Amino acid sequence: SVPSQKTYQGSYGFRLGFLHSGTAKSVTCTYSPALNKLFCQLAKTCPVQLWVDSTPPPGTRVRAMAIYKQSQHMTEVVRRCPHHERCSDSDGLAPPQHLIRVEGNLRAEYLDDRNTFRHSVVVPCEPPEVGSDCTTIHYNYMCYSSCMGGMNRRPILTIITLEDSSGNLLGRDSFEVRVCACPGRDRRTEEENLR
Ligand SMILES: [Zn+2]
Repeated sequence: SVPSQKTYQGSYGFRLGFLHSGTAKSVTCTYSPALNKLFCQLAKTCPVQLWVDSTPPPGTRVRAMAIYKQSQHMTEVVRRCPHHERCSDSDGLAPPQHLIRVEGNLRAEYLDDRNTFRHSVVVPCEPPEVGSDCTTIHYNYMCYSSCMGGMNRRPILTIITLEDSSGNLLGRDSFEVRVCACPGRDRRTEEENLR
C-alpha cells in the first residue's frame, strides 16, 4: 500500500511552516515555497513549524514518514542505504535504518510498521513556549538523496500527520525533500528551472 499525501487541515486547522533561510552557499537547510521542497545537508537540523487554529486534545501526536514521490517507486519503503545503516551514528533511540530522526526530544518514538514495514518517528504535540505562536520540531535526514542502494537519486516526500492517541487522522501536510551537499545552490538551480 501507499500512505495518503492529501493535504488536510482538519478540525484544528493544522499546517506546517518553514523559516526563511536564504540560498547562500553556506546555508545548511532551506525551504522553497515555489517547489514545496526542503533542501538540507546530511544530518543537519531541519526546523519545521507546526501551526494550528485551536488547541488539540491532550494525547495528540505528530508523526513524520518519508515516501518516494514517483508512483513507480511509491510501494518501496524509504530507508537508509547499505552504508549509512551501518555507520554506527546512533543517537541511542533512532534505529540505524531510519531516514528521519527527531532531534532533542526524549519522548520521540520510532515505529517499524508490523504490516507495511514502513518507518516513522512520532512525538507528542506540545504547546508553543511562552511568547511563541507555534511549535517547532527539529528533524534530521540521515542519508543523501544520491545514496547508492538507498534513495539512489529518487525524490522523496515527507508526510507529517497530526494524530489522536489511537493513531487516527486529525490533520496532514507534506513537502518534498532533497538531501544534498549544497542546498542553497540546488534550491537556486531548481527554482530557476521552474521559471
Ligand atoms: Zn546513505
